[PDB]
Amino acid sequence: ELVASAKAAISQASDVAALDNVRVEYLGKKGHLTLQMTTLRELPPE
Repeated sequence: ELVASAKAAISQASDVAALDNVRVEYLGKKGHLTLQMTTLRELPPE
């Protein structure tokens, strides 16, 4: 969940990539994984 649901919408979007628009999914997905890494300000510090 989420950890793999975001990667499921990432690799599937990079499957039907006609031209070299792999860089465009590189933008939104690595932006999602750079933004959903901001949730590391919670959780136990252990």
